[PDB]
Amino acid sequence: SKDIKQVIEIAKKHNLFLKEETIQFNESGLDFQAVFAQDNNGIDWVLRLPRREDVMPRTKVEKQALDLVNKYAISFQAPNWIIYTEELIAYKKLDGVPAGTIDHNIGNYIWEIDINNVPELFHKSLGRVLAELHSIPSNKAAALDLVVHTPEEARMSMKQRMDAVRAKFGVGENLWNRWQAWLNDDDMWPKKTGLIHGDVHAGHTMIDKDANVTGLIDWTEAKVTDVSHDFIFNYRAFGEEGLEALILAYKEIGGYYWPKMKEHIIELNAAYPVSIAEFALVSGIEEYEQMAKEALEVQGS
Ligand SMILES: [Ca+2]
Ligand SMILES: [Ca+2]
Ligand SMILES: [Ca+2]
Repeated sequence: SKDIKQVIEIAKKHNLFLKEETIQFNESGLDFQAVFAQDNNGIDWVLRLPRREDVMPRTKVEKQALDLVNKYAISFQAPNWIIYTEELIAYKKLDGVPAGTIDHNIGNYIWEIDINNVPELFHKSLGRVLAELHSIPSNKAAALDLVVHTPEEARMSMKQRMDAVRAKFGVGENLWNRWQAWLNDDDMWPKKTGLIHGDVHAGHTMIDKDANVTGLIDWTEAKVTDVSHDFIFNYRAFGEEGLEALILAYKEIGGYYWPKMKEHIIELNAAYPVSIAEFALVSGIEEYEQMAKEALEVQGS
């Protein structure tokens, strides 16, 4: 209605000319509302209409990350914010579809990944993608505002996050002991860091009809750190088998490998309660405070 033209008008002041009749809306989170549309050449676009000021400084890092990945990576797509203003952020839609279920819709047509029948190409192509991504020059990231860890900084970071969560909620004795055993085991910790995506899940992985990964979306957590974060999805969704398949493909295409790689990722998975507790602190939401204490194995009732 009055919204549609408003979009058409905002587009014109940024040199983007749309077909009024193709527009679809999507999630309007705390920060922006999303719009789908075609331009007059038939190309599909994603438009973000901000609904809060500070949209520039909030997105600066993600825009730097997206520009870096676009410059260096050629075996997968990432959003390329070729309109980047206070009024409008817009990019050409990536190829393919997000893996997994397509929620928030009528009908129940597209379902979650079937772990009994994962195509081998899925793990192989994700290993290709992560190996290329993690090889992007960290020196170039360091010239930007991204967080850049050495391997010792990544280890210290985990140590510090664990201490901060313990100070707020406490942590069960056996779990704390397991976390500290991991932190103190030199053989577990990688001796290299690389640029990660930082938010790898099924819904952030774009796939083609053969389940080849063609792109990744949602890059707000990108940083140079322990690459192990980007293997967690495979372990949680596909078990040890899917984790091992991804490690093998990554290792074979030339990604950094170390002998305790798989065991380290599983210990990092066992530190998931740190992240639940961090969200409970940041959000203040009672449900996640409850979830954080059970996951931290604090004796409850
Ligand atoms: Ca490209
Ligand atoms: Ca810097
Ligand atoms: Ca109870």
